[PDB]
Amino acid sequence: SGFRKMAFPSGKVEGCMVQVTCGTTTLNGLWLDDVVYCPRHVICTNPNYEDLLIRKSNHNFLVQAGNVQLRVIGHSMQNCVLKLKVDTANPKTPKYKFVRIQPGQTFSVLACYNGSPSGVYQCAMRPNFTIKGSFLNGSCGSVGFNIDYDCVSFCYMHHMELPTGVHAGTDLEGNFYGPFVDRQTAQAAGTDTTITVNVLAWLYAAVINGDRWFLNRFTTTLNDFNLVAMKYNYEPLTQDHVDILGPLSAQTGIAVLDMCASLKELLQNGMNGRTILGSALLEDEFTPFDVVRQCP
Amino acid sequence: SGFRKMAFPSGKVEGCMVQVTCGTTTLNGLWLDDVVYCPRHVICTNPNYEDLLIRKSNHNFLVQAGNVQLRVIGHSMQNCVLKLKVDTANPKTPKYKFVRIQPGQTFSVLACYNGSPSGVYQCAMRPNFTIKGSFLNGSCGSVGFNIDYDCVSFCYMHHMELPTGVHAGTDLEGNFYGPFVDRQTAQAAGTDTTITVNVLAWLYAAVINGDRWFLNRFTTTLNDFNLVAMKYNYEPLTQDHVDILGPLSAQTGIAVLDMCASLKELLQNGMNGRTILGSALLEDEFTPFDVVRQCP
Ligand SMILES: CNC(=O)c1cc(Br)cc([N+](=O)[O-])c1N[C@@H]1CCCC[C@@H]1NC(=O)c1cncc2ccccc12
Ligand SMILES: CNC(=O)c1cc(Br)cc([N+](=O)[O-])c1N[C@@H]1CCCC[C@@H]1NC(=O)c1cncc2ccccc12
Repeated sequence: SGFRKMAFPSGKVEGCMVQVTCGTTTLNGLWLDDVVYCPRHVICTNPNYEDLLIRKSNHNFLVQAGNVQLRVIGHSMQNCVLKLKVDTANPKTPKYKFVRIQPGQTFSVLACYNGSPSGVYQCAMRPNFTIKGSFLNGSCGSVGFNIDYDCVSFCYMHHMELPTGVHAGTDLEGNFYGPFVDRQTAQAAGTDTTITVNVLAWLYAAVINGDRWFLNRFTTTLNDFNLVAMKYNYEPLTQDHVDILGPLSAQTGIAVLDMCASLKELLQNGMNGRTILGSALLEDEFTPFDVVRQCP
Repeated sequence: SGFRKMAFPSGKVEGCMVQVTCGTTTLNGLWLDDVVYCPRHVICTNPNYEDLLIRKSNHNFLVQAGNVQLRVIGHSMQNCVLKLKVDTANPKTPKYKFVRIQPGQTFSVLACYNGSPSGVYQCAMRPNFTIKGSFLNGSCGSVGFNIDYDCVSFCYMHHMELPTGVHAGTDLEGNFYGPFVDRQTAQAAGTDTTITVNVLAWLYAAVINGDRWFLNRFTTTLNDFNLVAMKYNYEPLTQDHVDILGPLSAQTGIAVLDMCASLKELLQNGMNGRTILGSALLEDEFTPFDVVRQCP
């Protein structure tokens, strides 16, 4: 029993974190085989990054893996990431993939400073392609990931904090999530929405954990629920969402559109002083997969 | 910016997790130097554990570290933990300590099944000496820990789930936290209370992160605040608590008894539909140390 914001064990990623310094700028890099990946803004001092990199050489990059200095033998840019070829393959390289995630999906973040891991937490990619992380100066180059069997799927590299305190970054191919750029502009997070399928998944987790007070005998139609969703700035629920919630609905015996009638009531009436899984708000940062992981 | 339930990077503990089997019972053990620590209930089939262990031999214990079988060359009991001496020292043993924690303190939990780590999360030791974990059948022997510089301070080994779904266990010397025993009885979690110094720490974290709506111009006395605390089932605030909150009060310029007047108002009036650090409840599972870790 119980339901926590649960990250993947971070060891396989800890063994890949290094420190990258260029000039007076230090941040984190990801060392996989003989390449170190890091944000290209490490080379900054409205820049043209192609010009900035042409003016650099391998010896301008200091890469440290714990106590060991790695010798850079090549450098190149891939979108907003720099690839530093080093003369040593990381012996701790896990089986890995570079995957790009969808808004509404979750991942673990290994926050790192000066190449040294500091902490691990779970995050969701918001509909507006920001993440509500916890990051300080020096955290750039920290990565987000999921782990399946022995395989690390890297999905996020940290680049910046926006004015509202939320975070923006790239996939590991250097392509930003969302309409953001690695320069100082007035860019800001756009309007957001609540991830409906995740709220439903979390209500199923609550039922599995014995919270039942919000249940009722009613069912709704998909169309009528989506009318309520749009009033409350919730994403539309699709038939694919209903299908994805199938296992949790079978586990609890509560049909998806039955649970949707509960969510409609919670949206229109609130909780009347009660809580669900220790929260007085509707939580939307757990996917159906996340619930089954802790509540099979 | 941002504030998350943030665990310590779990790699140093992942390398210590093994599978212990006795008879048909499997759970997790902690392998440090040439000893594997695990819950003594692995030897059960109102037991007398001294009798149960006298009837066992080394060959009754199967210990597997990933794919490698470790040969047990000695067995002994230490309170509610079994110590299995093995013929190989763990080459991945970190610098470590066995520390016992206080109610109100926090730690990271590496949930494990069949000797294999599944997830990492942060937990607090409740005033009633339970933890609100996330644990399933097979999770016994999972451990809780904090990490400081290179040193893992192990503080918790998981033994059982109580009827309300919360969790109970021992320190790594085998001594239970709280009035619990490793037998089936009608034991249940006792009354709990809210950890006041942690709520205050989290209000300081909120201010550091730009949430200021609950602040006011008033201050209270310690005695008058503690009258309100006892009405709302909050722990008394001590002068030592006030001293511990010193750094956060200096960082924000908000005196501790100034913030106490805010907490009094929140307790008496609620939040009027507003939120603090993404919560509509007063959070008490972050220590002052946890706040400074993410909000220096
Ligand atoms: C704060 N400001 C921005 O983060 C920022 C804002 C914009 Br608009 C554009 C960029 N840009 O172009 O990269 C930014 N990156 C900064 C400047 C270039 C180098 C990296 C810098 N950021 C960090 O060090 C950082 C990361 N995370 C959380 C933080 C919390 C507090 C302070 C700093 C950070
Ligand atoms: C559920 N019941 C108890 O956990 C229990 C309750 C009491 Br009262 C006393 C003991 N006792 O004496 O050890 C208990 N341990 C169980 C019996 C002895 C072996 C270990 C057993 N527990 C787990 O496998 C377990 C751990 N965590 C979360 C779980 C969630 C669901 C199912 C099982 C667990």
